[PDB]
Amino acid sequence: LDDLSLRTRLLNGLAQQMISLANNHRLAVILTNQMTTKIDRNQALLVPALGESWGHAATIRLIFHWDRKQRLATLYKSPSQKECTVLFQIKPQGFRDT
DNA sequence: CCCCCCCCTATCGAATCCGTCTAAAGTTA
Repeated sequence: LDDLSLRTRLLNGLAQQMISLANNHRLAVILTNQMTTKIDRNQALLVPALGESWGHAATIRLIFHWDRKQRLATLYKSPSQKECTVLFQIKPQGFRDT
């Protein structure tokens, strides 16, 4: 997909349609994104992909990342609660605590 | 003429010596 403007238009239309559908049909919507590397000077940071304008589309945004052998859940953007950090784990039973 | 975005890579390079112990066996008028 070489044309960035076309991708931006498609993503904006998709976000509008998804929020309209979620509000109209009383639905909870979850989307999954991928990280990417942003380089400034000589250090690199992991940021969500798909540009910057995509950040306004999601009502709530969460970020998972590694710290030693621990998994952390961070509430990045939300209009109802405050930023927090949560430790979670993956077990044979599934998504769990600790 | 109009309005918005992308991405990690790759190993290197040796130094520095110390600290002594344990005696035994008589001979030939």
